[PDB]
Amino acid sequence: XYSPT
Amino acid sequence: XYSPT
Amino acid sequence: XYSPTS
Repeated sequence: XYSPT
Repeated sequence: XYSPT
Repeated sequence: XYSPTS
């Protein structure tokens, strides 16, 4: 994996 | 990822 | 790859 931006 | 069976 | 430059 969980890695948004 | 690695989830067999 | 993953190079999120800013």
